[PDB]
Amino acid sequence: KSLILPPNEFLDHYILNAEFHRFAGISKNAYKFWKNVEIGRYQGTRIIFLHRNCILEKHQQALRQCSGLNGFVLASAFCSFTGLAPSHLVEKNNSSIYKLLELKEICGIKFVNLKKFYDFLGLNYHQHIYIEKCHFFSPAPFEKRIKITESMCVGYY
Repeated sequence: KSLILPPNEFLDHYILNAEFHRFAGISKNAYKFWKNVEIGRYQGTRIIFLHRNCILEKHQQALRQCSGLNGFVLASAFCSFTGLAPSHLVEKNNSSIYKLLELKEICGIKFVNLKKFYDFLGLNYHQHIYIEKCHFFSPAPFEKRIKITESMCVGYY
């Protein structure tokens, strides 16, 4: 009913409230007064997502014009989850990581396609990945983790 979304969980079943209430013509907080309401958020932020099932029939039209979010997560959550520095997701900074990632904005909210990144890494969607400069900690004799950039590595636990 009011869930915290784990940061590695895709927003398939959700729409962004900031966008939906504009299409619907309703108030930003109208969802607080529906009776059966399922919402989600990521721990670090208060951006509200509505579960598609709880949308009213009075509003199914506005639902259908909402952006899809299959495989996506909030970009801030992606950086929280992976430990990647949020600067990398700013195009201006010319990050090699930025270029490996499918990004997207809705109402000025930035999303990352975590599902495609997992596929690129060849990992299963339930693994906790981290992204790190290979230089930072490599005790082993050579680097044994997935290396995706001149300087960046990926590990998991």
